[PDB]
Amino acid sequence: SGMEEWNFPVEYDENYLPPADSRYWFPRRETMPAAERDKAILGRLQQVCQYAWEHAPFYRRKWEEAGFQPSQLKSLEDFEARVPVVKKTDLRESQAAHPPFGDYVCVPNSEIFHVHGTSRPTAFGIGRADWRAIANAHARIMWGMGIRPGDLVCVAAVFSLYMGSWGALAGAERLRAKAFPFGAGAPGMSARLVQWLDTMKPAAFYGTPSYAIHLAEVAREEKLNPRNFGLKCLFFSGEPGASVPGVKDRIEEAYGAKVYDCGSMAEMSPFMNVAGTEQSNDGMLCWQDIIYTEVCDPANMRRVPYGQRGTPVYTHLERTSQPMIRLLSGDLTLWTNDENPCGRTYPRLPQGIFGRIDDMFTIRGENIYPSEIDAALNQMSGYGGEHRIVITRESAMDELLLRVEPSESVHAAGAAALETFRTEASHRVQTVLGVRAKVELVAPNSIARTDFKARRVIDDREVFRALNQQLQSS
Amino acid sequence: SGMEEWNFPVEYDENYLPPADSRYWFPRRETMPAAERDKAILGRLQQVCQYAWEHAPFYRRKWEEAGFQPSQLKSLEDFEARVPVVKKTDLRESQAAHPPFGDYVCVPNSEIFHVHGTSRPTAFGIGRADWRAIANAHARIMWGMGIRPGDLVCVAAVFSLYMGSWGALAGAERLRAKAFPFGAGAPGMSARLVQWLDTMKPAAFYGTPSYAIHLAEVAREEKLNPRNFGLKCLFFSGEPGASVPGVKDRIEEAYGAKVYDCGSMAEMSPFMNVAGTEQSNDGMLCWQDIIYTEVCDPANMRRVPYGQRGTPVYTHLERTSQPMIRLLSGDLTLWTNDENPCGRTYPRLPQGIFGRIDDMFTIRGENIYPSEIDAALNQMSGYGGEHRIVITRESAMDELLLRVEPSESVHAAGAAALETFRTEASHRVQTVLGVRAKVELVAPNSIARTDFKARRVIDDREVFRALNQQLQSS
Ligand SMILES: C[C@H](CO)C(=O)OP(=O)(O)OC[C@H]1O[C@@H](n2cnc3c(N)ncnc32)[C@H](O)[C@@H]1O
Ligand SMILES: C[C@H](CO)C(=O)OP(=O)(O)OC[C@H]1O[C@@H](n2cnc3c(N)ncnc32)[C@H](O)[C@@H]1O
Repeated sequence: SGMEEWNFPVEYDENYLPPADSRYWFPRRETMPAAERDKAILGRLQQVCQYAWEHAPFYRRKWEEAGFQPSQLKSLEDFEARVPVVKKTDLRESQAAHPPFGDYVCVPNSEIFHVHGTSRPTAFGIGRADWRAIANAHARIMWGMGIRPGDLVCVAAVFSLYMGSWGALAGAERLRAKAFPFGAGAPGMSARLVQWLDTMKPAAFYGTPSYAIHLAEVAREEKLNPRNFGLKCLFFSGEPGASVPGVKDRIEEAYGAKVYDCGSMAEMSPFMNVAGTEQSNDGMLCWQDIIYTEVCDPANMRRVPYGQRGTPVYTHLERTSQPMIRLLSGDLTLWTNDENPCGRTYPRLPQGIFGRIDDMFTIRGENIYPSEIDAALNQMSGYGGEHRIVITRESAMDELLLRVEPSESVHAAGAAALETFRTEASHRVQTVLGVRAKVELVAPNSIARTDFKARRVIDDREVFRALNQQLQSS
Repeated sequence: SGMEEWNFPVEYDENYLPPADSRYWFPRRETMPAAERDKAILGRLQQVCQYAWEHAPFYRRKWEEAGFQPSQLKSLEDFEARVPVVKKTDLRESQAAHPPFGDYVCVPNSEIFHVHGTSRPTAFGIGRADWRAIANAHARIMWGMGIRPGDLVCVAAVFSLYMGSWGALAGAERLRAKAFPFGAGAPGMSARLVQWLDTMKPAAFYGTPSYAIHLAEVAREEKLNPRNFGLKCLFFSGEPGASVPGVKDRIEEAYGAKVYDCGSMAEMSPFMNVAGTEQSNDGMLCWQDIIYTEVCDPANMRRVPYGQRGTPVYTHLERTSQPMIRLLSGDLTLWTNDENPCGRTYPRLPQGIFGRIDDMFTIRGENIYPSEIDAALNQMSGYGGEHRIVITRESAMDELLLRVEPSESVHAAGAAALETFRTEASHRVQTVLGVRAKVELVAPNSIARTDFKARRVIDDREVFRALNQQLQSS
């Protein structure tokens, strides 16, 4: 194959740095013919399934129930058809029956290096060897974004149970960058961060796309210009935004830098297994030799053709602790397999990930993802940076209820200017979605901003009714 | 000497674990005759000063101004008398004139691994080799506290600029413990943590003594018992408390576990260079072969005899990046050199560190440290867990003004029970300090608790005057 450090269990050279003039961390693995890589992925898939059969009673039980044993894996077609998908709910029941890490932990208790989790929540018991496999995978993908040794990398997401921050830090450390783990979550942190960014001038920033927006507003309140933070790029995970039309454009303009999308799931660390590159900068590439991504039809858990939408199903190829085999994300995306500008021979998610299928709501037979609303509003000059979607899942909705902020300049322009914006926002959303949208304007900067994941949907029946009645009155 | 891995620059075996039956991580370095260790410390002090002279223009300039060159270091007496102390203000001016890390960074920019700091603030540019020297030093000292490989260690302090959390995590990682970096700082974190502690049952907890108190109150609100978190110990740094009479007793009782004191300064990472051990569990030992501690008279920066009070002055023996040579802490302590129950041949701070000399205030010619008030109040059954000291530095104070919380049970007992507590608190503080104390009772749980460092002194002239006038009225 010629694939660099290709073995299971994996064991990377910690002293390797690619040549300064190379675009790729691993030229072979990253640019080899996709058919040659798929044969090796298949080979690895067999090694992993044999490993899980031996060390995980969770997989042994689940696979026996679905009529599967690792020997029946003779092709990628066998994998999608015979191997049952793992659900997040299955991980919970396993952890409840086999505490604290479940019957899929595999490694002995003595090998566990870090404890993290979700916030029923699940605990991540990550082995020392996997932490190294995560750090190496992430340094490689960060190198792909043009991040280099000696670059100051600001990691600005909460350092707690959440894998995002730890994952970007482990990659910064392995890349021999100057890791700056400022973190997030505490009051007063954002006002302090903009001063640190102004002084330190980092080459790269990590966090959520929502935090990058809130931070530019904080920089402005603090009379600092975020274009003067010396940023070459910002790379995000945790929610949609980095591949959202007007959202990506707003962040790139605010910072005078490039935005990269990355991130699958915390259970799927190394989660940068889906990530854009410096040249293939729109959307994300599926780094197949790190984690095997399948975009599947939710009705049968089989791959959809390229050019079609489905749900990502993920498999670890380089993990011995809590390995995930066909973990169902429950998210929606579109994948293609056209030539990539960076020359990496990987499938692509050209529009990133639209959102979680469960987050979608229906209004008059029309299916709507919150990211579609965020996209339409961010492409408007008068939009103030925040909104809330007010829905009900208890009864059918005839119209979409939006609470939207106008900009401070639209507000300063007076009552007619505010009304013009409100009617224009209503029309634009109606044109994009093909559904009636009622817009209530709220005062600039009244809606809560976040340094984590934005929760713009208010699914409360009482709140929905109160707003519809209030909008019907005015 | 026989001192384990004794070289400069230091380079520890990452695979070494002491035998399961050993009390000491490094038996020689930890238990050798103090006179034999002091000759080696002197030798190392020369290596460090030669290193700083060569690589730091900050030290070259400072030492030339004080009439010192490394060749004049012929004894420990020469070190205290000839070497000028470094002040935190000197570090600031150096960072302003030579941004971002100052003219004491020493290592090339390319060697910087992590960026942290204070919150003018100073930036810490820590090299890869020093991060390893910190992790090894901390695993060694944590082993001394009885913490072992495979033990679940909850690191519950903010992961941001602050060195405390990162330092305890690096030690947990190197000790091959199950590092659980939950962190702190965000709203809702404490309510979630008590559930994680109840489920996971960790062997050890790290944070501030103030956070441990607040967390037991949160565990109780959440109808959980903190004695059932399976804790064998809690180890703290960042402020006094872990060697404070009634404070140490309250935490040990609340959790049914042992409390260990550790911590010098963030500039002095590995900051566990002052730490108690499982057997010498009261106060802290000065781990002299990691960092050279001198308890000095502030009037001349020369060592005080054992049995006397002074200010800790610290020197790195195993750091190449931002090495601190005779950094003045500005804190107050007492040191002794009697036999230790663990058998470690190190000097001791039997009462830990009293506080920062600048935090001290005077009332009618009597010098008072806030930790003395905290000690007197915590030794009272009716005390509710929080208080504020209200002072003025602009004018002379005749009496001490205290805002004290009674317990919920003292409050439920009625007006006479509240009055009895208020007068008893006033008397007790008067007896301990030998000064008049005015006590104003505030409602239970009204005073802000913290997951960081407690700021109990309100030094505002308007607030002081408003309280004295209000107390004079009632
Ligand atoms: C640690 C990991 C990466 O931060 C993480 O966020 O895991 P978590 O369990 O907290 O959330 C995973 C979900 O978050 C969403 N997400 C995550 N990154 C994206 C994205 N780049 N585009 C769009 N949606 C995304 C998506 O719905 C994922 O299934
Ligand atoms: C990272 C490091 C250790 O957490 C730290 O706290 O550094 P920082 O600059 O934030 O504060 C240092 C000061 O905090 C105090 N402190 C610190 N640990 C103690 C203690 N165990 N007993 C009493 N007072 C202490 C003392 O005044 C120190 O000079």
